[PDB]
Amino acid sequence: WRVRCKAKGGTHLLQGLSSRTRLRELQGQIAAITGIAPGSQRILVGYPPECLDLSDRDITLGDLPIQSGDMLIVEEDQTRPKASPS
Repeated sequence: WRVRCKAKGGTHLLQGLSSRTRLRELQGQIAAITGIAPGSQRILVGYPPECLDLSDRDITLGDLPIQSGDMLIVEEDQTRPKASPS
């Protein structure tokens, strides 16, 4: 799943994502790609999102509205554990 992460600086193409990729794997890659900590980003999709609360950690993309090449709007709330430039 070559998912289109809409974030700061523009789109970011996240490969490696399988259908059964968990929350901590997904938002974990996002924290490495666009640098947005899992608490500063929310899972919003291109089609009208219901502002879904990810109330788990092992929860997969098959349960979540992540699709193959979908527009995931990764926001930046700014306030995140900033102690490193990388």
